[PDB]
Amino acid sequence: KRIHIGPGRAFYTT
Repeated sequence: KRIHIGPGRAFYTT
């Protein structure tokens, strides 16, 4: 899995 949340960067991927 890989979850990433930056300045409005919805990079949520399970």
